[PDB]
Amino acid sequence: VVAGTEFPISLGSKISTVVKRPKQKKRSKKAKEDEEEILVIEGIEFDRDVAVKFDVYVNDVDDLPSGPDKTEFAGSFVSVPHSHKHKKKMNTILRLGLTDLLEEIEAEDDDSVVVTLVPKFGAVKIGGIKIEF
Ligand SMILES: [Ca+2]
Repeated sequence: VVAGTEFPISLGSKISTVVKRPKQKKRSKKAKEDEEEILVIEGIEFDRDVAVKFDVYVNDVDDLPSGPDKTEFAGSFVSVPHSHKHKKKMNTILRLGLTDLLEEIEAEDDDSVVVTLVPKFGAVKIGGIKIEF
């Protein structure tokens, strides 16, 4: 488990972190219900000649971390190795839709969720994680 203020981090192993839902959800959990709630993984940085892949999962913040795995796949970041005429590195972002996922895991009443990042290959830095509309 990693605190939100621990980012930026090097994703050398599987990590999880508690991510707050958007502020409007605090007063009314159905605020902005016809808009997609989006998980944003910011400041993804790596050398372009290194293949990168990490997978993203979400679980209910109230689950026991010492208990069985209840994580739900949300998406993946993939980069294929390449060269670039004036950049050694790429600095990018990943956005994943959460609205259906939160309904499926039955966490739509919660104010935060747990986001797990699972590195598969490649050295990569993660700048930050947030949820917004
Ligand atoms: Ca819950």
